[PDB]
Amino acid sequence: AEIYNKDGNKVDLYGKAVGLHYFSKGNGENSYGGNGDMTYARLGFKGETQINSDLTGYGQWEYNFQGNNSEGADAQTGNKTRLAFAGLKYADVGSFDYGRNYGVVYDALGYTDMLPEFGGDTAYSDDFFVGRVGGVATYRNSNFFGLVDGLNFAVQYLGKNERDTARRSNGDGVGGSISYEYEGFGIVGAYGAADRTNLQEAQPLGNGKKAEQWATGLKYDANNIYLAANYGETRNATPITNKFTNTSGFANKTQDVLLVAQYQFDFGLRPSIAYTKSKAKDVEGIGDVDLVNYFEVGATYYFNKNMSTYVDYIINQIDSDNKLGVGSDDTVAVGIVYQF
Amino acid sequence: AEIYNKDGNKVDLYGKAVGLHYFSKGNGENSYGGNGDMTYARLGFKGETQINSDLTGYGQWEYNFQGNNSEGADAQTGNKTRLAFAGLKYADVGSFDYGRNYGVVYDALGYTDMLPEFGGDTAYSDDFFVGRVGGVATYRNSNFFGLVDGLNFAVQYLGKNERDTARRSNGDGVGGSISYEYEGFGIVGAYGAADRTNLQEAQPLGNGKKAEQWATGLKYDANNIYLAANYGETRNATPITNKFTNTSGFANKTQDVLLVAQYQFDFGLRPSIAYTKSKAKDVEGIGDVDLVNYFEVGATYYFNKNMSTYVDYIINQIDSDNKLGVGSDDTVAVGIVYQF
Amino acid sequence: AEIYNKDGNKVDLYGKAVGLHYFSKGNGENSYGGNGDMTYARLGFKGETQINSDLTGYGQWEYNFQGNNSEGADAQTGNKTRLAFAGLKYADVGSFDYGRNYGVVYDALGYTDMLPEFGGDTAYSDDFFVGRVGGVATYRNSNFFGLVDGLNFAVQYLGKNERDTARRSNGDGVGGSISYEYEGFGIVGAYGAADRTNLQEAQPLGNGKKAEQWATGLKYDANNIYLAANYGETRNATPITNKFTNTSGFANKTQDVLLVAQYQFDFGLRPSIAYTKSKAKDVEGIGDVDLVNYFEVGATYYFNKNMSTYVDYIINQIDSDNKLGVGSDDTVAVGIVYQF
Repeated sequence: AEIYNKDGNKVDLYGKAVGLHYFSKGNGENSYGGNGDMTYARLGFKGETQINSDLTGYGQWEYNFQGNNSEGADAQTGNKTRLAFAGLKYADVGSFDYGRNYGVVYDALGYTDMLPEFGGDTAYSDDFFVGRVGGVATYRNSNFFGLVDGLNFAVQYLGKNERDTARRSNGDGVGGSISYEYEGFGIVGAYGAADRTNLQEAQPLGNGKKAEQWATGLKYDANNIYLAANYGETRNATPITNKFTNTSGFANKTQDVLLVAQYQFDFGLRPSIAYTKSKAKDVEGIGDVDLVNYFEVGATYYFNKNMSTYVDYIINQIDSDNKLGVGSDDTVAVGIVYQF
Repeated sequence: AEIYNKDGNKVDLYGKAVGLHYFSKGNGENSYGGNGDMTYARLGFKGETQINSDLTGYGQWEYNFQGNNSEGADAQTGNKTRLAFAGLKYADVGSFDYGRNYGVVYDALGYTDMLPEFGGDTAYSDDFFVGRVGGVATYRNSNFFGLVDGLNFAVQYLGKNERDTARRSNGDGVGGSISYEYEGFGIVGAYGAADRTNLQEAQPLGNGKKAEQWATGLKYDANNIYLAANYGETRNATPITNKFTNTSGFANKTQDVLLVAQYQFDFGLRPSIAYTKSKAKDVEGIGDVDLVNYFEVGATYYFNKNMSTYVDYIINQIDSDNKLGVGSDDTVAVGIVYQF
Repeated sequence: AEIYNKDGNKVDLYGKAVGLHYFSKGNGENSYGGNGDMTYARLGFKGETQINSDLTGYGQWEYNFQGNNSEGADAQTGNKTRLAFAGLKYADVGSFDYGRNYGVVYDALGYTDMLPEFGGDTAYSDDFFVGRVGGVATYRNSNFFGLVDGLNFAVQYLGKNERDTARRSNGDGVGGSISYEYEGFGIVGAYGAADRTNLQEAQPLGNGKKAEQWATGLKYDANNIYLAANYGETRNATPITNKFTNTSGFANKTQDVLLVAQYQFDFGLRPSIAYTKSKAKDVEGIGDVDLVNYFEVGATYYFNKNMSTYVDYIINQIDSDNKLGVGSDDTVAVGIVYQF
């Protein structure tokens, strides 16, 4: 909600309280999304100041407060800053920002990250260019310097992040995306490569000294209809764990597919149908193994722009004999959202 | 403070900075409330949107930031989300919400949870239905579908919460309350029973496979006067610890009494007089033991709706030979509150 | 930004998103400020209510959210509440507040704590009276009860804080400051002494049962010019660590000097030139050792009151043979700030 706007500076303080519950059989240990209370809230701010007619400065911060912990020792479990960056946009020259933000490959994966509760399985956090990462400098251009309507691109520099964990670490890298949007249609191409850290290389699964990720996307977004598809691959970038051996590392290779079809009725109901499959190739020891594989059926009902509720149902196609231990059970999520 | 209100959506961003200090002799280890700096702040939001004339959606989140930690490793000690839920209210049919919220038995204990700094001793957190808990779905009805002014009720479904700790855990359960309010008077009855988790049962103190809590309350609230009384009992629900043995578990049984009398002068001064006593019965090993037992004398002075200060004084009646190790010393709390 | 103001109560919700990066050679282990992403954000509130013409109540809370952690286990690293206090100001009688706030000696050190990114090296946190500490009651008087324009003073009572760490602990103490400001000029004197805790005394470095800190400051602040200088000393108060032995404690004695000269051009550019040197004396084992020693050259460019960027460059004068292991490499900080 825009709580402030004076002297060319406008601040939008936003947030949401999400009452959420997952239903899966057993201890949800073998299910797709788990089981139980998953309630949470978000708080963030987006600021934008007009320094003059061509120049705009802006900043954004977003935080995640879990609502399913006790007030005891586990109280902070899952809390984290999702985004934190500042930047400038100049006339038709482009924008530049730095901080914790979305990797450029997400410029593609965003196409199908539209499910009510699940979806966007390949857009992992602190995983190079596919989701939110820290220390990325991003330049973005719209309408090719204003010369070509609908043609945009971006280049992104990722700085080394040597964390205590191989999963949350990364070396230096560069990535970019090019997308084009013409009347309801949009097509995107995104790619990034980076160095892997010592610790990443010391891992049992995955082999290489460079991580890569690329994805392409296609969409039709107009007339209440939303159809989107993504296809991408990765080398030594996707994190995996052998639940049996309790081993961990990255998938030498993956081929990922995501499709989504939804429709927005005028009365508020937005049904969703999706399909996702991510398969790893050459996993040291297992060979080829599916990591994600399911159908989704779900629906969101918007009471208005501040209130909604939904049910997301995952029909897991993973099979009980999956070599890595990936769960095969279904999961149903029900949620009630208030937001501003 | 209502910082936003447009298009049927109003957001109230609220909070407070509480400069607080406890005075108890010794290292406050044997006193009622401890000793030293207890400064803290709160931040939360309450949103409410009119979806149409009969339907209202709403949400709320509240957080606790301790102000008495260092900027070092202990910086997060005591921080936590207190409430996080979303819901809908429909005409005279009732309201329904889900998330981290207050158990239904608190519909009763709330009567006497009015002391300046202390009080409300039996309304523990993550303790079934008496205080704030996670994963509770609550239905509330006001004025019996609009047919009976002053007659309200509520039913609440608590979902299993298997935490790493027996104290912060719970199995499934149901609870409800019925209350009636007629011209300054109010009477309430509340009750809930739930399953105890494996871990709760593996504890040294307390024996059973079901937890129960009920409380009744009576109050006279009008003419600057506030008198209230609560009486309730519990089975295997109240957490206790033998400081000697360093043993822990739940009280097989407890009988709790709370009384409160206060008066609000027109100039801002609100004196308080209270009495609290919670005694455990059949504690495995000790027999009957008091857990809480004191008189309170205190006062709050309101400068206005945003500023106040108070002194709360606990005259501990617990005795030095208390079998569980419960402290017997007095405690005086002084505080200065700014809030919005 | 003042988001609320009605009925004599005004709330200012403020914050900033700082995209920040440090450049130092090596693993920045031997450099002055480290190396890598240092992005962060701040959120806080300052409230003030007019209780009547002479009386004002107020409160403030400020938090620090690190933007350079992963969304993993390290997500909370560096997060903390910086300030949390409430108070009252009465006519010309003075103000009084309690909570986590700045020690009185900072009334002096504040003079030179003006560098774009670094500086203020001696104003440590949870270090008695020099920076932010918890549990301090502060009385401040302006214009000597309104009888002497420009003459102010303050006295501060620090309550014992026995933390798990010798570095973040303190015993009781008192401190005060007196300052005078006449037309661009300002002079200050500040001093405080406190008890050291058992744990502080059990430390390998430093010897005494009382901690002291005093600093004097002088400044010329007017005509776009800002020149300031501080000189102060301390006994058993400054924390130090022998990187070789991995020993820790406090410096028996230190003599600290800080100078700063800056100029604010009308177009937005504010160049900075500074010099800092803190040397410890009688360190048990080493003798005399520099703790801080460098020149700073830097500049901030203000696009407007909400947006700025800067480069701060530290020309470290510490030498590679420094007995404590203090780093000798240079550090360059670049940052982009959005704030409201």
